[PDB]
Amino acid sequence: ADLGHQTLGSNDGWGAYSTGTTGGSKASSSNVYTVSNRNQLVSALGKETNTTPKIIYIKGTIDMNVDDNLKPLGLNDYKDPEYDLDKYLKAYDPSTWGKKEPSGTQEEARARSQKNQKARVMVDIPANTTIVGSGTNAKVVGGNFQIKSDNVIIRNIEFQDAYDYFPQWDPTDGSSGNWNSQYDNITINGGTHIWIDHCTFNDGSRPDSTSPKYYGRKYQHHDGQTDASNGANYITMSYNYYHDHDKSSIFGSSDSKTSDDGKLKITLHHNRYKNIVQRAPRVRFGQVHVYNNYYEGSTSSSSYPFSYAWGIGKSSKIYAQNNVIDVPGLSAAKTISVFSGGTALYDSGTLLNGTQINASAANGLSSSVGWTPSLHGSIDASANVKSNVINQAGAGKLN
Ligand SMILES: [Ca+2]
Repeated sequence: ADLGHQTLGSNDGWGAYSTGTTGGSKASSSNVYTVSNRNQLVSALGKETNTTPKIIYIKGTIDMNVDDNLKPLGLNDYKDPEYDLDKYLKAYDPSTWGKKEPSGTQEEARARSQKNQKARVMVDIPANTTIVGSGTNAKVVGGNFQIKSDNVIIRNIEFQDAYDYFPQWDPTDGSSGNWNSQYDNITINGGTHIWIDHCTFNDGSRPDSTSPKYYGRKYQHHDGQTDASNGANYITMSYNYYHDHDKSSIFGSSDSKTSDDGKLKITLHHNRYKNIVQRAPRVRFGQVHVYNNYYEGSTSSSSYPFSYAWGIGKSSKIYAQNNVIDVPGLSAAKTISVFSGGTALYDSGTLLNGTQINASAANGLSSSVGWTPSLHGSIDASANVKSNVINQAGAGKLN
């Protein structure tokens, strides 16, 4: 079977549960498309009711910030006539506005501006769909694929720079507030039976180091790479290359979303994380199997310094096996970050800078996450992870 007709193996992670992930492998010849621009992609996907098995091949670079004539769109094209960053900054300055959500004219103008961009860059993927990169250079630039459906396969594509021109100021976010942006490369919002494999995710030609600071906080134009929220379940993410980005993957969006308990069953294996700051992943509630992943970075990088790998959030149940972390000078405890409600973590075979460590025990956590993985392929010895992952992870390694 060619790349477009391949399906997820019957034991390959949580994605293989029940009906498994076959994407659009059963598509008839008339539902097999090759797309090379935004117009073709949107037409091939159709609406949310287009559940007919379909295979979409991406050829070349697809820029999502383009109009209907495929001409580039910049900040001014999306900007509401009444929006002005200078006026917005003056209006919501914490010294005069205080710590409360922005409201009024400038925030309304900012929100309208953001909705203009959202209409072009966010695309919903319908059920029973396989989207694969043709050849070695398939790319999606600026777009945010949203998956709310069942049975979707995304492979061999490089996703770059899901950039938000109008970040929202949120003074109540954290201790000193933060600027929040809306687009990920891939957003799994209630989606089920998904396989993301051999993809590459990065911030393209607009790294966060080029962003200014307003109110003492970075003016962040990016959000996540592969995030999962609102009951997403039965997902396998394998052989992906995540690099040069801040917040990579958040599974479970809120401590109050107790409906996520029993869901967010995600398997992450053979992924490469290079120069990723945090959230790799940051989990709430889910039974997440993390194995054979390779993490590399530096705490003194000038662009994307390592902060932590695994985020232990409320009721998270990370089961980690044979993962390798290469961050010179890092202490064993700082491989992870423990958040509100995070009490347990099971990790075995963890290597930090070639040394066997126990991340859970270094943070005084419980090792009882209460479950044991049932769906997984062969687990590589920790000593072989770095080579296997560097050589095989990312887009352009298959075709
Ligand atoms: Ca997100």
